[PDB]
Amino acid sequence: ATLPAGASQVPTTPAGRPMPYAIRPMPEDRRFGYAIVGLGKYALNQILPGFAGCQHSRIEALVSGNAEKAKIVAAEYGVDPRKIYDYSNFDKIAKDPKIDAVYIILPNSLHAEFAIRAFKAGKHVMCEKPMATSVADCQRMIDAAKAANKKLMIGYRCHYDPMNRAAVKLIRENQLGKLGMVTTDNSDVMDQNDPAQQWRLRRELAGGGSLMDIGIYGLNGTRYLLGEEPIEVRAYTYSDPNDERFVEVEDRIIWQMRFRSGALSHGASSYSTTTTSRFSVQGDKAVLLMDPATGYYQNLISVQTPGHANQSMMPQFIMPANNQFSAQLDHLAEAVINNKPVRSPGEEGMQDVRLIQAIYEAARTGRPVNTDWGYVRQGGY
Amino acid sequence: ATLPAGASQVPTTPAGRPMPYAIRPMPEDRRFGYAIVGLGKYALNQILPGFAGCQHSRIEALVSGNAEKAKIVAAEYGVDPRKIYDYSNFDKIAKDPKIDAVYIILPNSLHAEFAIRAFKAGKHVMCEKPMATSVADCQRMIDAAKAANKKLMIGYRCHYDPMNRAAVKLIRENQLGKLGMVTTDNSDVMDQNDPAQQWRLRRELAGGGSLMDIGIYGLNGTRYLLGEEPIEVRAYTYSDPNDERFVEVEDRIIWQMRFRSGALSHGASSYSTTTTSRFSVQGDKAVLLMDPATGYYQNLISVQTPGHANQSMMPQFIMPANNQFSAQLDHLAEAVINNKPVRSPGEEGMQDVRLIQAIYEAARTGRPVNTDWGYVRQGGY
Amino acid sequence: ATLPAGASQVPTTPAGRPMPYAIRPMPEDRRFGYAIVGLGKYALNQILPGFAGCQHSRIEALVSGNAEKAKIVAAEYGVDPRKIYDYSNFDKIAKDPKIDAVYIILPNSLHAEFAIRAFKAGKHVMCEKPMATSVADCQRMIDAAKAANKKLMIGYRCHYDPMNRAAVKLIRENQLGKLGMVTTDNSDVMDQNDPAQQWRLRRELAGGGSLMDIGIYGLNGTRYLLGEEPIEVRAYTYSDPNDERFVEVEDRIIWQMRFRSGALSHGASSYSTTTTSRFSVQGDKAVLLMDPATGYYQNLISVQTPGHANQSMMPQFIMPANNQFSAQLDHLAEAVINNKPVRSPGEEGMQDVRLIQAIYEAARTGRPVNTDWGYVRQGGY
Amino acid sequence: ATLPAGASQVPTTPAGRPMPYAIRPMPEDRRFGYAIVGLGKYALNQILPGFAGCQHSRIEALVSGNAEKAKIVAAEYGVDPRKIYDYSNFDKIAKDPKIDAVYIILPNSLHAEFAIRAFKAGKHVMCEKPMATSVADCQRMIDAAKAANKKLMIGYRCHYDPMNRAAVKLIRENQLGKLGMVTTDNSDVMDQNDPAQQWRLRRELAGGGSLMDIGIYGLNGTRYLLGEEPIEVRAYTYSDPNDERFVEVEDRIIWQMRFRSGALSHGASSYSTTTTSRFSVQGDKAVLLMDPATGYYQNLISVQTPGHANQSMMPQFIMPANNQFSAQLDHLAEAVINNKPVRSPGEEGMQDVRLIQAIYEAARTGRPVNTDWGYVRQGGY
Ligand SMILES: NC(=O)C1=CN([C@@H]2O[C@H](COP(=O)(O)OP(=O)(O)OC[C@H]3O[C@@H](n4cnc5c(N)ncnc54)[C@H](OP(=O)(O)O)[C@@H]3O)[C@@H](O)[C@H]2O)C=CC1
Ligand SMILES: NC(=O)C1=CN([C@@H]2O[C@H](COP(=O)(O)OP(=O)(O)OC[C@H]3O[C@@H](n4cnc5c(N)ncnc54)[C@H](OP(=O)(O)O)[C@@H]3O)[C@@H](O)[C@H]2O)C=CC1
Ligand SMILES: NC(=O)C1=CN([C@@H]2O[C@H](COP(=O)(O)OP(=O)(O)OC[C@H]3O[C@@H](n4cnc5c(N)ncnc54)[C@H](OP(=O)(O)O)[C@@H]3O)[C@@H](O)[C@H]2O)C=CC1
Ligand SMILES: NC(=O)C1=CN([C@@H]2O[C@H](COP(=O)(O)OP(=O)(O)OC[C@H]3O[C@@H](n4cnc5c(N)ncnc54)[C@H](OP(=O)(O)O)[C@@H]3O)[C@@H](O)[C@H]2O)C=CC1
Repeated sequence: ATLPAGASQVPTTPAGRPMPYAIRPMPEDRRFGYAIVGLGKYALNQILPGFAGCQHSRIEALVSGNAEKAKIVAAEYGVDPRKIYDYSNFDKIAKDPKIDAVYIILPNSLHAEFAIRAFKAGKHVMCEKPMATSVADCQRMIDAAKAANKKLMIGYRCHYDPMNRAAVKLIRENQLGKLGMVTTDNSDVMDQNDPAQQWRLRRELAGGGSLMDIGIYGLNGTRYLLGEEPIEVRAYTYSDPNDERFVEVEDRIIWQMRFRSGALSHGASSYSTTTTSRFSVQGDKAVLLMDPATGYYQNLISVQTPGHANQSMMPQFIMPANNQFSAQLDHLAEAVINNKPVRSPGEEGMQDVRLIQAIYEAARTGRPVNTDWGYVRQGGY
Repeated sequence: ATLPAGASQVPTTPAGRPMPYAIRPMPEDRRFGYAIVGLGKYALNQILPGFAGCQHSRIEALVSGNAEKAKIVAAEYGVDPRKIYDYSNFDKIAKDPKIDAVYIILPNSLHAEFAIRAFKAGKHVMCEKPMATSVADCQRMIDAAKAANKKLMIGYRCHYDPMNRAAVKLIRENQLGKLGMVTTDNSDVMDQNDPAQQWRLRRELAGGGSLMDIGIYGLNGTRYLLGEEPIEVRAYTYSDPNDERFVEVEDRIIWQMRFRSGALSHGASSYSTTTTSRFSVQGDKAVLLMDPATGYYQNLISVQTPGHANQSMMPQFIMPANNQFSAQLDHLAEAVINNKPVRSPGEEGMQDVRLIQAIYEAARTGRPVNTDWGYVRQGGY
Repeated sequence: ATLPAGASQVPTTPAGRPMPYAIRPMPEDRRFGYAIVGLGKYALNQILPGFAGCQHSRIEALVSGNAEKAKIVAAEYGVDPRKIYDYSNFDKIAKDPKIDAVYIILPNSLHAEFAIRAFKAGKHVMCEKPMATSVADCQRMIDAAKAANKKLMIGYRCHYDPMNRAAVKLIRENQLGKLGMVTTDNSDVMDQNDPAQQWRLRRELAGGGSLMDIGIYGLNGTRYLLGEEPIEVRAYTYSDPNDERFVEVEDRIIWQMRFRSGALSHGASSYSTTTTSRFSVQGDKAVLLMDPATGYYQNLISVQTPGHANQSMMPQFIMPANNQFSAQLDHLAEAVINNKPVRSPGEEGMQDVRLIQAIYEAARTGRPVNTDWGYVRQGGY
Repeated sequence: ATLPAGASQVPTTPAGRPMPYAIRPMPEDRRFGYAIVGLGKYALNQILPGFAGCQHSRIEALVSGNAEKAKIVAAEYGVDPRKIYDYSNFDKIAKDPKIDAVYIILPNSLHAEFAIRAFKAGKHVMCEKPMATSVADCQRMIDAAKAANKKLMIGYRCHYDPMNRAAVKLIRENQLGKLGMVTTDNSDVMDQNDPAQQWRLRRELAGGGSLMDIGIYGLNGTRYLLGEEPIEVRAYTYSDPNDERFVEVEDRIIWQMRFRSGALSHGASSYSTTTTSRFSVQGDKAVLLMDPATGYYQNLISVQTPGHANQSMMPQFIMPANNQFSAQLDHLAEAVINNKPVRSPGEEGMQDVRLIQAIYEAARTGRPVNTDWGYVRQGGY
């Protein structure tokens, strides 16, 4: 009959109106300052552009071994040129109190050194996966963090991704029933002309082939989806001997794991076949399919039963949670500010590395390897 | 047999490496400065966060009627507090030479005044859809732009969206065959408690109901998908008389159009039913389905023939084109810098408004309205 | 620990075992005998092969005007050659008591005559859609059925299709909320070289173009999905004047309807664009998409809300309901045997024909046509 | 302008018309007579109803150990009661010349005996998967067939399924590129109250657990998709020791295979988790997903690349190929009549059984088993 009060009270003249409804995550502050270490592929395509969507984090400094590249990137991102560092003068960030944390986006073998160096500079450390190339180095990093009284977070972006968290939630709410089979597959074609992949062919830098680089998503994913750790592992690997890419590292590897609950998993990683990021969890009541499972964008999950497929993915007009990149960045910031623990700490990063080494041993010996070593996931999956 | 040269030449020591491969759009500059006018729902959720992904644009100033809100937003976005303006002091932006363009994100009826005022201040104008609430006002805005020797762009985000451009491309490449039927549906539930919707219930501010607000996507979309203009239009509208939201404006309206080619279209808009953004184009060789068609995120297109459904949407790891928000922003910047014309100019915005008025007349009279007035789309669809 | 009793009691020697679990509809009898009238496209591809899946029906006789064709078909289907009739000797089926019903699969204009003739022969009549080409003929058929004390069923296969019934169920269970918008589209390319389509180009035989043939699915579907009848109708039609197929009948037609509940619908039919069978129902809580909506096989339904798409279609190993063809056939049989009414009676067939005529009038005059004539759907939708 | 000749020549009077266009497979004859052996779950739900869609086959006789059940089924299917046999009088089918072949749908361990007995009765044999429970028995069956000069076909329904054949075709046309990874998963929850599953828990009757029953789809499928045989196999199995269903047979088993081409595969079968029939083939150009892969109905295939998913499944109005059941039945008939070889012969059935035994050995020993024994697939995959 008549218009509502709020509609009728709007002026036809230019006037100030209130704060609008948020249908997306809005910015708060830029109180946490980061120093980005290693201006490569992941850093420039994903990390550096992910800072804009953060609610509490900011890019404070850059550490790079390419001066011209660093000067360009600093200009692109509004960083002070006086805040550009190199690998030799790296330790001088300890004098800057505006740098709260350090994000190491270097190649695998150089992770430990710079983490440790950052801990000695009194900084918090966000380190990329995989943690280190050895179990001892993972331990060294943890010890150094403890000694410095700083936080160590591993860059497991899937622990902050909405679709992956949705999947975990429904599994935890018993929608699939009793879990018995998990299947993962993660692959992408290795290109040696790409500079980011050049160190990945080198065993001394990478620390392993496809399992270390992308098989780890299927490995870490299996653990968080099941909410448990494997007690036994078995594996096989093969790479074509005439392929020049696989001289030092593995192309394809298949691993099987047994969990205390009775659950089994079979997974694989590949450097020679196209884009695959597919996870499947089988329960007695339903089956969950994640394809794409661990993408940067467009992840989709589906719960299937006979005659039904219930799918979820991000909405078309709203953004109910923030993206995995911005959320990961803000997570360390929030844990530091609020004095809470980190969801992806160094012990979690150490566990994957230890399991990878066990998988590599099982593939090498051809025997099963016991991995029942009592790792307990702090704060849940 | 042996490793490739580039893999073997990588040092095991920390070293500078080259510029990495881009798999996403990287920043270039921030050479084009914008003044954002109207700090509301669209501005705060979509526009302001879309600036980060631009390659040439930057937020230079803010114009708002809410000072406290403006001070908060400026702080969030790094804007100088000295660059915050209000509606009375709006014309003083002419003194600032760092402000290149003005983006008007005000309610429909206030679009013309501020556009004209910005043209008198020597600025380029990006104006939101729908252009104005009258055809004469659209004309006034165009005249003012011409007189100022400035560019006028209407905020049709779908003209810069990758999935929508993909759809146009395949239609143009004859994948559906000879086109004969188009079906569009755009709807969302109108909430009067939301402040952004309060002016939308008012005829004096909005200039029409659902067709003006969301039916325009289906209308503009039909034209770009077909690549032609309608010569005849017919319509019907209904709103429940006891619903307090539809006292001044229309809830539901259905319109049918005829094109010179022989093609027909049937479409509708609704303020009382949930999220629908679905377009369908029927040809004699294939049928194209766009659902979601005009979302902010997650658009998906599908080409169907018997036994087949070929789908496209954005990739999971790469971002081959930029998003619709950032691209729209950068478009005006690029046209100004490179001296090229704008893809969504004022004449295009004027055409939709003229067609909407014709549709409203046809619904009011119950007779068909001839719309064969010789509009030619400059630069294509 | 030990095996269960039933597993342990199975002999290792060849032995008779029980009746197995049905995961599909099993045969019961062949107690209802049908005479198939008109050995054409629908009859030979869909109807005649659909008898095998019936639980109570059988093909008893064939009536055809092509003797050679009839002799071949009878041999294919195991029908007695003595039970083959022609159009002149049609009435002699009254002497056969093994023929319970007659299924008329003739062209539209010949429906009434043969229905009436079958009623005079004391048979039940299953007649194909559309019922007749006139409202009076529909009435004549109904009167004749009443007088004979026989059942009249119209061949609306979608009233016996599992996916279509599933859709109705969820709408009725309030899963979409309050309904406001329905969109239907039914099309297929008309080929004049096909003999089944040759009578469809003739107005005297077909009784109308695309609306009569395939637009009726969208019309009947709208009514059953909404669970109500339209009180007002509006329409437009166009066919290209140089196209030789559309000299007597319509190619494309778009119709809009208003329901007493407030709901609106917009739909269309086409003879010149490819395979489209798409229905969409918009509510305030959710949106239902049926694509394919009225196929012979592979129908799929989807309930969408932001971030979700819940789909249903037939299961991969089980068949919980019978197919639409067999179920339709068995329906008339079951109503006769159990003395219950038919779900798709002649009054329902008469209603569609009356609405089609109203739609044709509205398209011809260009004015809205009131269709509030008090039709009540007996036994529900 | 004017109507076409064929449309204009149609009479308005009842007249005979030609043979219509087939959009589905029509019947030809019933020249091949089958004797169905074992009236159980598969026979009654899939096989017996699949005869109706055959173009050359017919059910001639029934062999069963349950007389009451056999009498009911014969009546349902129109079989002469004089043609009902039991296991003792089985050999008396040699006197009937109307019985051309025998279809053995008995439990696994009883397959060889009845096949051999049918070969001595001068009949062709269609035998169900898995061929036998031993390699020697498979060999005995082959020898017996050779000696009788009769054909032996194994019931691999997926070799006659349209979606599975479509998948093979595109792989063969190089749409995925160079193949490197195959992943299969086949599972369904084992119910001991179902009589069909009671012999499946018994090792003496079944010959193995899940791999023998459903893992074989993933095993046979991998071979036909790759178009090659494995030279090496590795496996692991686990069943919960307190579960009463898995006392004699395996619940879950995971197997990995290596092919001469370099390709790898990882697959699994399960008796304790719900309906899964998912195959994935990874190439360097694209990835193929089959889900459902080996269903009775509704199989769907999808070719994925970044930003694209091209799907295929059966059409909504046409049926371009016959179903897997009817086609399998007609295949043996056609090979006999036309003197061509069978696509799924005994050597193919023997190969799967030999590979299964090798997989069981590898799981038992925990060592890899060489399977490079020179099997050549006759007539292709
Ligand atoms: N979480 C995830 O999703 C992803 C994680 N990553 C992880 O991030 C890390 C970096 O990967 P990515 O971005 O592909 O690598 P890039 O090779 O593209 O970048 C590594 C950068 O580290 C620096 N660098 C320093 N010393 C060396 C050296 N000896 N050899 C090579 N580079 C050196 C260089 O920076 P500069 O030239 O500026 O000195 C180089 O650009 C890895 O640990 C990887 O596993 C990668 C992709 C995704
Ligand atoms: N292209 C697209 O996808 C979309 C376009 N839009 C278009 O953007 C425009 C703004 O929409 P939306 O963001 O929802 O509107 P909001 O109502 O949320 O924002 C409008 C803003 O304009 C200012 N305003 C000035 N005078 C008035 C007045 N008299 N009444 C109301 N507001 C006033 C206020 O800014 P302040 O308080 O700072 O002074 C207010 O916040 C519309 O033209 C709309 O059609 C909207 C959504 C999407
Ligand atoms: N419910 C549904 O899904 C469908 C329903 N139909 C309905 O079924 C009916 C038949 O359609 P369809 O199978 O395509 O038609 P066809 O033209 O293929 O078959 C009609 C048959 O009717 C007989 N016939 C008798 N007199 C005439 C005449 N003067 N002109 C033409 N045919 C004549 C012929 O049989 P004979 O040669 O043996 O004498 C002819 O084969 C129509 O009412 C149609 O609307 C059609 C398709 C689907
Ligand atoms: N290709 C495929 O898709 C499928 C193949 N199968 C294969 O078909 C076969 C039968 O499976 P299924 O239909 O589930 O089995 P069922 O147990 O349902 O049927 C087996 C039948 O064999 C006869 N039988 C004779 N002796 C015995 C005995 N000692 N124990 C049990 N049954 C006996 C019985 O017939 P009666 O009572 O009449 O004497 C019984 O009904 C198996 O080889 C299976 O692997 C099964 C499903 C699918």
